[PDB]
Amino acid sequence: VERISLEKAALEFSEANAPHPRIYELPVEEGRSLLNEVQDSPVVKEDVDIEDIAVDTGEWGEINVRFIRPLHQEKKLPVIFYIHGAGWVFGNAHTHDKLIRELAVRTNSVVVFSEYSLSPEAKYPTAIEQNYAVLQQLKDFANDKKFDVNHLTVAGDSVGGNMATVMTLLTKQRGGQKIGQQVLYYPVTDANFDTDSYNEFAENYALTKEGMIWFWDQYTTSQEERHQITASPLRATKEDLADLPAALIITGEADVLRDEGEAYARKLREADVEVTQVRFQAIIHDFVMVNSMNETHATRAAMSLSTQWINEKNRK
Amino acid sequence: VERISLEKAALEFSEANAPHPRIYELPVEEGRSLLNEVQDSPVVKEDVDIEDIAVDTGEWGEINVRFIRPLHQEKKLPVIFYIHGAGWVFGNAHTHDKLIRELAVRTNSVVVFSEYSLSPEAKYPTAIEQNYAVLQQLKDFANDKKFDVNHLTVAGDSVGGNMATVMTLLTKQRGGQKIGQQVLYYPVTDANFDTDSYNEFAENYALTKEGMIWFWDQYTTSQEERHQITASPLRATKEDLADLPAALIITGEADVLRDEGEAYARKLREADVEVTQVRFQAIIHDFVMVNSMNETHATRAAMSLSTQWINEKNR
Repeated sequence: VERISLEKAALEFSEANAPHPRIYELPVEEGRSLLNEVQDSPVVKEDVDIEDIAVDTGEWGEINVRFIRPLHQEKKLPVIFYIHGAGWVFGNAHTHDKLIRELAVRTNSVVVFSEYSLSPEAKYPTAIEQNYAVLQQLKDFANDKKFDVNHLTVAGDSVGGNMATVMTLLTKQRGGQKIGQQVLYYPVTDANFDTDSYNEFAENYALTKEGMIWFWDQYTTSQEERHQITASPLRATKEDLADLPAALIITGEADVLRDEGEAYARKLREADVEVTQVRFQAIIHDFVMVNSMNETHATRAAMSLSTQWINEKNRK
Repeated sequence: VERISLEKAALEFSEANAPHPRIYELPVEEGRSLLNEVQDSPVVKEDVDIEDIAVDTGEWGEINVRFIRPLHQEKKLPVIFYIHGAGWVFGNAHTHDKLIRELAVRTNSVVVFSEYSLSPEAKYPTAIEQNYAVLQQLKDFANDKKFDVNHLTVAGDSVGGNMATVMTLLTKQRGGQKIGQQVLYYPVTDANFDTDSYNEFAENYALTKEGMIWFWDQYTTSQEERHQITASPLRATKEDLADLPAALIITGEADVLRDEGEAYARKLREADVEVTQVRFQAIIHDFVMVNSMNETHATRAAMSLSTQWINEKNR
């Protein structure tokens, strides 16, 4: 029961995820249902136009891609390619609904939300190849979905932050659709479970060290995989990271992933990438996604900073 | 020579302040001139209308208070009472010119800037009593200076953030002019020099543990005074802190004062005060004030977050 200072909704969400069996101790089908039920909880939602489109990723099959648009926009908007978190095992358009609607409206952008194949049914690198392939097709939707592919932000939370920063790496390496900038909400950057934040916040803050070990076990078959920079971008060299797009990296104080996210920000800064890195106090993992944490000072400030930072980038 | 990852301009500012004699080893007159010269360095400043008004604080004497207004504005604007940092010993309208012009123009506010008596010529609690007395005369200037006291933010950097929050303790204790919100940039909150941030960043990050000990020594050297909540607001109890105005507290990573800023945020939170606490990576002390740090990612994001937070509170 001894916690560091937390906002009330973060304490409450930490207590509601203390009991066993925990999400990661359930059969995956019950895990997915449980998070859908958490994200059934009441929240003020921005009103938007939604279209679901089947996209062909070539070798990695067909996935649903959801297009979010703010109401009554007559001009071509900037585009955010958004990659959802929840461990590679959970998540869909419903679990991240409030968050992508707020992004869409406050940045006056089209949000392209890829429903990539979840682990463990699909293994690394399916999801990152599926995401990179719908990125290379944004140009073919731009006209019909009234967005400008030249004003392209990639964004993600947790494992989506992981895969969003990895889209910039694949994009530089293979010469894909130019990404202007990247927004990473408490990303996964490394398969190391022994950072200072990983030990301090191991238990009692909803997401656990054991939770993260299990997610990664669902994600990879092996370990010569977790060393690859498209799995663990924290392992990239200064040369790998050179010329990558401008980054906004948001961490929570009470988060096992805090230190690897802050570590990654430093590597990008040391490779001369423009980096804005900001740690919100008294907040846990998943704080911009979870409906019940929507009115936290951390969620309000992180949403204001991220939308202002994206708006500034798009003004150009 | 070994430092954590810093933004280029923060590393440059840290290197420029490495030699002896330090600003705090100079006679105070020379330190004041040196910081004036640092803040002559080039910066694009927002355009404003400026009036300097001699205000009488009674017991603590007459000080200059600078009134800053955005151009071409006819309506009653909200007001920010801005208390400047630089250790109680340095600083003036010029050393903080870019920051207060940015705050005025981006919030479309009148900024009221008190040139309170500096230490060690003046001792605690003269500066806090002068600032409190100016807060109570805002109503007297509202009509001529076309602002609305009902939309009143108090803000300050470093010892200014110290004194801004103390403005909220005093206004509560004394029932003075109501303050809606407080913005604290990397505030001083306590006279303990052994926090982990005080020890990690003691040297090589421009502001030193040595410099902060010297600033405190110019202000008051009584342990009893340093322990009053009007000096070290971090010593405030839950009951002292209850019903205080909503707080934005901004810290930099590579700052001796980071830990006490972040601990003050916690105590407000525990008093059920509405607190937004945010730490910027790879930046030093004084990052929203110093002209050469103006284009830092930390400064741009801190000014965008603080200005929007103020606008959202006044709506």
